[PDB]
Amino acid sequence: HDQLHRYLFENFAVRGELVTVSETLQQILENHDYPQPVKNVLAELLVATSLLTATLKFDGDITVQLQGDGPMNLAVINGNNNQQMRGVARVQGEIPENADLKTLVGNGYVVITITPSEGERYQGVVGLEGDTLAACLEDYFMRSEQLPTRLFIRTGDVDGKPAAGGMLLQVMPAQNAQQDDFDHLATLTETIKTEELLTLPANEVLWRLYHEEEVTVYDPQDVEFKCTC
Amino acid sequence: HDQLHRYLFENFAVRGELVTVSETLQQILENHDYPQPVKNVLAELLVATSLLTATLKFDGDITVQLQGDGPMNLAVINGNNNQQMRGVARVQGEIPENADLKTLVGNGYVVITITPSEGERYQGVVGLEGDTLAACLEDYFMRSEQLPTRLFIRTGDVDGKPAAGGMLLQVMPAQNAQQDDFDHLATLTETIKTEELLTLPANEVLWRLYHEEEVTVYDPQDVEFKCTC
Ligand SMILES: [Zn+2]
Ligand SMILES: [Zn+2]
Repeated sequence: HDQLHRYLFENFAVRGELVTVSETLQQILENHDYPQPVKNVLAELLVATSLLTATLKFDGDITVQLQGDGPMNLAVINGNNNQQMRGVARVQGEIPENADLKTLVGNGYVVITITPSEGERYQGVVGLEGDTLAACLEDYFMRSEQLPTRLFIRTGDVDGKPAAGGMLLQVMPAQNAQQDDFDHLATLTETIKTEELLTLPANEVLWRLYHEEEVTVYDPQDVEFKCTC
Repeated sequence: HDQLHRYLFENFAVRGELVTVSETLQQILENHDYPQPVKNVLAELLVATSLLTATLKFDGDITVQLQGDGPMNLAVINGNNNQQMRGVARVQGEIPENADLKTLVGNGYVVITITPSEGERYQGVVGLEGDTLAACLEDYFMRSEQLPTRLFIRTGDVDGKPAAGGMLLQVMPAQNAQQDDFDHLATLTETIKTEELLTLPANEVLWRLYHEEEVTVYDPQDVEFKCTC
């Protein structure tokens, strides 16, 4: 059906997504004569990328790429915020029949590149260590994103043709947070002078800036030098 | 004073942090004979890293590094979740008197490496394009983190000695979100069978999994192939 559905669990403050991408998948695999395991990896990257593309806050494109020292040294899917997808895989050898994700890629990484329509490019990387792509990607999110995130990816055949789908769950940012408010806190915070920040006690810096707002302060943490003597 | 303070704006659901890091800064600059602009860059990276280290959800360390083709080809600060900091800068030439961030580093990048005590390493990168480090880092966050984030960094001298400080604002993850709940949604979501996901209509997949929860569904998005014919 090739559609991605967005939904919100009102009571848990968690968003979810579901995508089945299979007419798109066929156009991506079409006339490349990819062996089977390669076909599956791409079907999986396709779902992953489509699910991530939907979480984008700004217009731009995202690429989720696998590269390594294995028979399949490259697999990539690139998608934009309009859900237009494309990709390829490069093979250079020994693809065993029941290739593993680790077997296909070998020693490698999962590289995610986010290019905003406006601004500049960002790229993030984690070693490929999970057994599954969904698992590798959750490793990436766990280290790079505060909001807990889960990915579920399925692939198989339907009507003898390739088909795949997947779902995502991500904690939402607090309801309370208004955009104009956050911006106000920031503008306010920027009125801090170097001298005030560097010479006055912490509490005073805080009431001088935020006495109008309700603020809970926690126990401070000593910052110290990491010695080698 | 070398302490980092955490606080929460109860009504806006935004967390904030404030750090002054100046006895630590002296131990980092001590006996390296760094020119002035280099001293400042490191004071700035020190505050940035200390502010980020506090946002860590798990134990581990974080490094914020600048590398480029300028007189100061390398500057790094590494900190752990216990706020122990360390670092260096490598100079290889022409540091003009009033060196720019762009002047010092030249053409380069901001590289952030997050190494969990347990798991594996993650690294993210953006080109160095902002005029200030705080600005470069906000570029990084804008592309890699859903939760809006702002950084304020100040450096100067106090008692003739080097001193620096900074503050952070970050939207919090929704209050509603319980950990055990998110986990329940996930376990539930994982009971989806490939065949159900790939053969059944989207709505049915959703009520079969989530009929007990209150769920708002939004208009689907067509996923399509990006053509070149
Ligand atoms: Zn020492
Ligand atoms: Zn075409």
